[PDB]
Amino acid sequence: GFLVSFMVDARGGSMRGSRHNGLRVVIPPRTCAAPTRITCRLVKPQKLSTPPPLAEEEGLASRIIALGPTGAQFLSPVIVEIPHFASHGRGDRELVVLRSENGSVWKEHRSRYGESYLDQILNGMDEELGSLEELEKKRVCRIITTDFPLYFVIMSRLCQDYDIIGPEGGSLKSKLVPLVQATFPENAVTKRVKLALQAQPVPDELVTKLLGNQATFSPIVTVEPRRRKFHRPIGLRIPLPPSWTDNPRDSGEGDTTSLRLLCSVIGGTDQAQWEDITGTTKLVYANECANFTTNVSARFWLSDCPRTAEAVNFATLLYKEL
Ligand code: NA
Repeated sequence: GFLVSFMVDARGGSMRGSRHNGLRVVIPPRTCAAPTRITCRLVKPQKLSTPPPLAEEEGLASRIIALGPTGAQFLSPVIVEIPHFASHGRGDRELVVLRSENGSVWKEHRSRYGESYLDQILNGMDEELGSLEELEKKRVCRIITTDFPLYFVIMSRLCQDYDIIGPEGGSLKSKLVPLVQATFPENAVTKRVKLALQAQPVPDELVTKLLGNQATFSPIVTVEPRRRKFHRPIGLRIPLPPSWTDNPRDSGEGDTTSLRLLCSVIGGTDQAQWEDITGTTKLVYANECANFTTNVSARFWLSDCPRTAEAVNFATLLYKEL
């Protein structure tokens, strides 16, 4: 049953599984003080008596893996790479590492020192680890752990992050994209409520592949949940498309401007129906960002798009592939 099985000691070592399973276990120097037999196997979900429970839009995105010896404690983190088979990109849904100590309860896996610290974690090892970006394209998740639980598995779910804003007001920023901000004035909401400001970056390489040089784009910014009215106008700040930061084609105000503000109001997980709302609200430019207001939660999307009549068509082609 073992996809990987090898001896390692204080000097560390690694092993890949067959190209059909894509597992990789990397045990850095100094993590394993005594000689130990590192193994990994797949676990059929039928054999679990209590499989991970799943809400409506949650699913397992990888094989369940049992790393051996179970309960192995390491002196500093080790690395496991596992392919995933999620049917989506990084918009409304996220991938998370789950673990089960004995197969009965499933909880999110914690790592105190993650991707930022990879160079330290390798402890001078002569191996390469790909970047997040390369891992994303190859559809591989990297697990950083100081121990082997009975099971690990990757889960797809709706993004769980949120902040609470009340009638006193406040601001939200995004986890991933730093300049994306929303400002809620004093009576925007009547009571204390969960909100997210969800910024999805748009990679140049994908825009270039699908659209060439016909347009660039800002990140997509969604105020969640959608289908809510605000009682005061909420202030949004979105970073400009890269080609506008560099040199704007025009003043970017009123109606014929090639800087288009797109909006989608519909509900649904990774659903959008884009409308060009350029010059129905006023945009103010500063610190490489556009600033405008909305009375409704929605998706917003800026595009520097000279052929202005094609902006919605381009956004649609692009969004389907994000
Ligand atoms: Na995501």
